[PDB]
Amino acid sequence: HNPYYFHEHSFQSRFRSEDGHWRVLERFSQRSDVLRGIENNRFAILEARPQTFIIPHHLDAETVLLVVRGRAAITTVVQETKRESYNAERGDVMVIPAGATIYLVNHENEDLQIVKLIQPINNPGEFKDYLSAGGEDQSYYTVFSNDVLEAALDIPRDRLERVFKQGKIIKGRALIKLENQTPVYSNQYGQMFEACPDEFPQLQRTNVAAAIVDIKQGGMMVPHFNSRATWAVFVAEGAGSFEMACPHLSSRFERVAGHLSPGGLLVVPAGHPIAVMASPKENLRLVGFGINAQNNLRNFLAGKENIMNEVDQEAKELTFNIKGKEADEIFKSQRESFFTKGPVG
Amino acid sequence: HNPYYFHEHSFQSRFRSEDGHWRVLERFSQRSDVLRGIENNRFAILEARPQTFIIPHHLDAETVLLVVRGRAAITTVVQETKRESYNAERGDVMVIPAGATIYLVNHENEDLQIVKLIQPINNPGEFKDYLSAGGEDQSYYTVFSNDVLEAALDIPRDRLERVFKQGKIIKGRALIKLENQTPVYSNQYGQMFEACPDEFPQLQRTNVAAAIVDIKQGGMMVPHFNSRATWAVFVAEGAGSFEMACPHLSSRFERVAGHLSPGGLLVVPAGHPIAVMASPKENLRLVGFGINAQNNLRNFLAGKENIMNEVDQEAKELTFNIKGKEADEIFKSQRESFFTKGPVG
Amino acid sequence: HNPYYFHEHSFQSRFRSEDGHWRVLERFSQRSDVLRGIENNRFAILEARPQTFIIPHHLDAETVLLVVRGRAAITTVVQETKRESYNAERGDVMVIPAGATIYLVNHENEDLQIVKLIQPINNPGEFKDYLSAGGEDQSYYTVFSNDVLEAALDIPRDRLERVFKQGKIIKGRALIKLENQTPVYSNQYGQMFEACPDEFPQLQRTNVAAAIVDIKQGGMMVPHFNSRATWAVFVAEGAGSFEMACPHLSSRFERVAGHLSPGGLLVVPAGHPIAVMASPKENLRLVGFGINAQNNLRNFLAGKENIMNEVDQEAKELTFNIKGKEADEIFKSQRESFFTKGPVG
Ligand SMILES: [Cu+2]
Ligand SMILES: [Cu+2]
Ligand SMILES: [Cu+2]
Repeated sequence: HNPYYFHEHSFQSRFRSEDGHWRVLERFSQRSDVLRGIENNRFAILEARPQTFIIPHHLDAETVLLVVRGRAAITTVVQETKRESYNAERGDVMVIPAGATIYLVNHENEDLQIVKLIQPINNPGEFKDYLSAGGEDQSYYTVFSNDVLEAALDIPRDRLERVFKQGKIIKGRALIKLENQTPVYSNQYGQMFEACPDEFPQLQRTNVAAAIVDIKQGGMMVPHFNSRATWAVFVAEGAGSFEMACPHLSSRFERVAGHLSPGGLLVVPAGHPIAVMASPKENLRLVGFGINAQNNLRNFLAGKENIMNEVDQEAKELTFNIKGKEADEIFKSQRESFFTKGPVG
Repeated sequence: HNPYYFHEHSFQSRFRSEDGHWRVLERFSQRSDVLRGIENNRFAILEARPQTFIIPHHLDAETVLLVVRGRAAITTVVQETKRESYNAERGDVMVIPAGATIYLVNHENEDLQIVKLIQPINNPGEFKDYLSAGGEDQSYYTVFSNDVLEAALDIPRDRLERVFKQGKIIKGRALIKLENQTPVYSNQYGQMFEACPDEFPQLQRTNVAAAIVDIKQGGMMVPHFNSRATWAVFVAEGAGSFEMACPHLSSRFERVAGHLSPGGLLVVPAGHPIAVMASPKENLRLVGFGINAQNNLRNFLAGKENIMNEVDQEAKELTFNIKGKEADEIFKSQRESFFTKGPVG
Repeated sequence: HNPYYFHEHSFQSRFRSEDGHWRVLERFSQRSDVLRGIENNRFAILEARPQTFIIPHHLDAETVLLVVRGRAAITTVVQETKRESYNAERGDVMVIPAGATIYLVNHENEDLQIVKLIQPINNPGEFKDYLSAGGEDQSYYTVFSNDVLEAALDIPRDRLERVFKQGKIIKGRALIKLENQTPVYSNQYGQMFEACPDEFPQLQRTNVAAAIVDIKQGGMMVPHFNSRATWAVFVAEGAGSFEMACPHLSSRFERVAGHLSPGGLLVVPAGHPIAVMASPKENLRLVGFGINAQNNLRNFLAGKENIMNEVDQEAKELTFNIKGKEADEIFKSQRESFFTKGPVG
């Protein structure tokens, strides 16, 4: 009865090794139908234990990187050929071209969490991992004929047999630091940082936008919706809950309700009205990428600055049960904007 | 034997209330196959009796508005938040973003017809209607928990129970006035007004172009076709008929023939040669939107200015049965261009 | 066991007449699945014997023309109406809009080969041919009512019965000359000419890029891959062979191997590592169009200038079995770049 929320476990696992876990959430078209326009997107995550390394690789796919926890040092290379390497702490955003080869090192004493947004460039809603070391079958040097390897590298074939044979995580104007930006919505009850294509050319490729939201203890992000963007948001830390009105689940809306437990992913389509509560005990951080966000507007149904306030009184009078001015009693009554103090029970 | 034409009745109805009728034509992939590249488009219409109001709402979808009959006053709002309201008479074009909330009033003593072109932003070829009042299930305030409503609006929950509870049509650089523009084709036998993306940034989003065609009594729009654009055209007023050559219905063309009765919709794919007759009795107005029109050329097979005239004689000589000059006897013989006097019988 | 390669015969034939052969390769979704993101593309070819003519026509589809063998004179017209005609020798590239009408003449004493890349504008991965002469069913004048023809052209209907009745190949800032451009990769062992969207606005439409590759006798194009572009490449002249590592054929790579015999087509998806050998006896020319190439990078796994060289030593040390410097022994050892001397046996 609730399609839009995926659990920790619903992640299709990729690796599961001591040094790290790299796993991708299944596409949006197994399970549901109502998610289609985002199907060429895949949400994935990465974990790498302290003192870890990740092999040089690439994807036939576009990646949007957002680091959740810890720290790592990133490197991207392409081809005349150029090198770019960066410092990644919590709340960093990177836009990694398809075919662009990248490695990384987690040199740090606690874990490293990284959330990727991957758009397959080849087969729609299907991507993969092109890798330098592993398997009898797993290297893009290792698998090739020794005659063509030996020819190509200009070195003796038995000597090749000792280097490129002898998975990905082992022991050890591109980036923009997201959390180091200016919150579009802050107040007291929570803060939201956002990087969008309209301000950031590097995003215009991947089509998407990147964000990080915090809602304080017992806070709330008021009912509202996204113009165009379809957001996929992951639960970084904490717990909470949400209500979203769904027409598909015949324009009658049924309420979609649920709790956000750590390591979950919620999908919030364009124009979907949503309100979010950050729970009695702890705070809640959501971290995640919107699909299709360009000139995407967020419109609020409550709070001081919202859409109602900007409508003529007559509209309000005919629409609801309220008067020419007495409308303002109702919609200016939330003294805060965006986030405010939420429900109980 | 004729896919491209839909009747009045083939419209999937939405409302059917005294004050108004809002209905959407089914997509193009029930029935046929040959219409695919336009499937993410949906043609819809709106009728609102005199002294009528339409609720604030939005769609997860892009809308291209063209008013057919009568008059109405339009309003759009989004979110810092801004208001835009406009005057709409016959032949007005508006481009309404997804998620952008809009209301309208028909204050006028005759009916109001409005034709919408809707592109689903969420689920391809599937859109919907996000609404403020109706149902036990039908409001995006009404359905939400009173605890989150009460929290969010900062007002007592029983007091909420008397306002947001107590369908859409009830009793009561965005727009450009299309009919007030300059006809690309006029002569005597008919006049055609067109607004295209290449001249109009607001269209570049929605990808489409907007047009209104009049063909006089017994007039004709000569055989021709659209470069790229796939046109969906509705029959505003009058009656008439058409011939269009279809290869799908194996490059052998079969003739597609039919009559345009009021309230119909014809689809004319890119490169589809078409000729149109405005009938013995009355005139014919077509009103409608082209899909995929950018730098879209219209090429004419007859009439003074047309494509043949600009080809070398040798081509014409080898191609048809005609001579080096005697080709010009054949293709300059229509003394008019575009529209001319049509057939009989 | 090898999807990516199509034979001469796998071409869906269109015409087969003495004066010419026009045939289109079937789409990429009969046979395989792994080719999807290119399905709206169709590769086609054209052959026209000496002293031949091709009718004025158009497609509901975008064409990218590359001439292989011989010579022909090209003409394009659209609509106010304009004419453009050009000289085409071996290695010429043209970008032909949908709906744009075109004819051609092979006036020359040997054959004429032309490779087209066609993107359906109407029905995805489905295009067609709009033609002036043939059939009882085959003309877009011939099929139309005489009443509407006679009306439209302003000439007597029996007189129409003697001109437009009395297939396509019969007896007889748009173009850029590709082979007359500057090779991006040359050395001795082979030369590669390329025209891309990023340098050529006319390509930005069709989305694609155009190329011609020569690999000398016993030459090789070293293992490498394309960032974004999915290349479809045809075998102009000669023979040869290739190895490409495929993950789909579960990130374990299996080697895809084969021989390129004349008149074949190979598909090389984005990020697919490939090495190519030009065979013991003759040389090898590949001719063809990349899909989705914008800012598409080609990255090399061997050869003096390649991606490894630009990575830090520590990466190389952890990755492979090699030392801080002794890495450079391995990857700078190919004294050439791009093409070099290949295997034997
Ligand atoms: Cu929904
Ligand atoms: Cu057709
Ligand atoms: Cu593959």
